[PDB]
Amino acid sequence: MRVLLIHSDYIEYEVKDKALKNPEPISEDMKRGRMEEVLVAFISVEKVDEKNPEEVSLKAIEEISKVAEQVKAENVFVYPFAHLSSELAKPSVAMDILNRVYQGLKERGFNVGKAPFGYYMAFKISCKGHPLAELSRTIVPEEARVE
Amino acid sequence: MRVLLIHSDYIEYEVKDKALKNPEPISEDMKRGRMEEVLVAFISVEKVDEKNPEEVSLKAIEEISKVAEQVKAENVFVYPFAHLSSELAKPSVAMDILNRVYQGLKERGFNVGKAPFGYYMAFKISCKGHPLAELSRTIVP
Ligand SMILES: Nc1ncnc2c1ncn2[C@@H]1O[C@H](CO)[C@@H](NC(=O)[C@@H](N)CO)[C@H]1O
Ligand SMILES: Nc1ncnc2c1ncn2[C@@H]1O[C@H](CO)[C@@H](NC(=O)[C@@H](N)CO)[C@H]1O
Repeated sequence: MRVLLIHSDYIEYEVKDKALKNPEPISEDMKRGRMEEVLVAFISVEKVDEKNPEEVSLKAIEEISKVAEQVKAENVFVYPFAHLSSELAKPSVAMDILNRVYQGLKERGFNVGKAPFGYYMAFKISCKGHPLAELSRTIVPEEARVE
Repeated sequence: MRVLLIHSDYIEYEVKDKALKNPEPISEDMKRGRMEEVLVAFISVEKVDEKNPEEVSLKAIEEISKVAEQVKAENVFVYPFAHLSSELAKPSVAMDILNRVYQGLKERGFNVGKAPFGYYMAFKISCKGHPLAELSRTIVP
C-alpha cells in the first residue's frame, strides 16, 4: 500500500464519472463532500496487499493515526487514489482494505470521512506546508493471512 | 524518478520553512506563485537517477510532454515533491535534474513554471477529475 498524507485546511471532492463498470453504490448526496482541518490519506492499494488485507489495514491505521497525533489532526479523510502506485491490487480487495482502514480510524476516535470507490473524481485541497504536513508511507504485509 | 501528474484547474504555492540547511536562495516575489489550466508534475528525483542525469531528464521531458498533449495542457508546473520516493538523490543533483526537465519542457514551447527548491511549501490544487487527470510514471536510467 502507498499512502500520501497531506495535512490540509480542507478537502473538497466531486464524483465525475464511474471508472469501473460497477462502482460503489452511492446516493446523490455522496457525490460531493467537504471536510475542514483534515489529514487527508490518499491511498493506493497494491498487489502485495492482497496477501493480508487485515494486517496491512492494521498497519495503515497505526501509521495514519500516528501522523494525526503528530500534527494534532482530529479529522482524517480516506481518499482513493489508485495512481499513487503502478502495481494496483484488484478493485474488490482495494475497496475492502479502504473500508477496513476507514472503520479502524473511526474506532480510534477520529472524525473520519471517505470518498466513494470506483470513480474518476475531482478534488480541491490546501496543504498547510508545515514540516509534517506532507508525508509518504509504504505499508506492506509481513506474513500471509490465515483464514 | 517518480512522477505524479495531476491535471488541475490551478496550482498555487507559498514557500514556508526551509527543508534543507542551504536551500535555493530566492527573492520575496518568488515565495508565492499560481498557474491555471495546468498539468502539475510532482517530482521526486531518485538516487539511481544520479547515474545518468541527462538520460532521466530527457525521458522525463518526453513522458511529461506526451501526457500534456494527451490532456491538451498548454501549461506545465514542475513541483518538487521529495516524498514520492524513499531512495532520494542528493539535493544538488535533484535540483539540477528538475531544472533540466524545466528547461526541456520550456524548449518544447510549453508555458512552464517551477517552485523554489529546498523548502516546505503550502499549496492549493484542484484536480480536474477526468480519466487522465491523475497519472504516475517511474523513470530511471
Ligand atoms: N488499487 C486501488 N487503490 C485505490 N483505489 C482503487 C484501486 N483500484 C481501483 N480503485 C478505485 O477505482 C477507481 C479507478 O481506478 C479509483 N479512482 C481514483 O483513484 C480517483 N482518484 C480517480 O480520479 C478508485 O476509486
Ligand atoms: N530528491 C529530491 N527530489 C525532489 N525534491 C527534493 C529532493 N531532495 C530535496 N528536495 C527538495 O528539498 C525539499 C525537502 O526534501 C523538497 N521539498 C518538498 O518536496 C516540498 N514539497 C515539501 O513541502 C524539495 O524542495
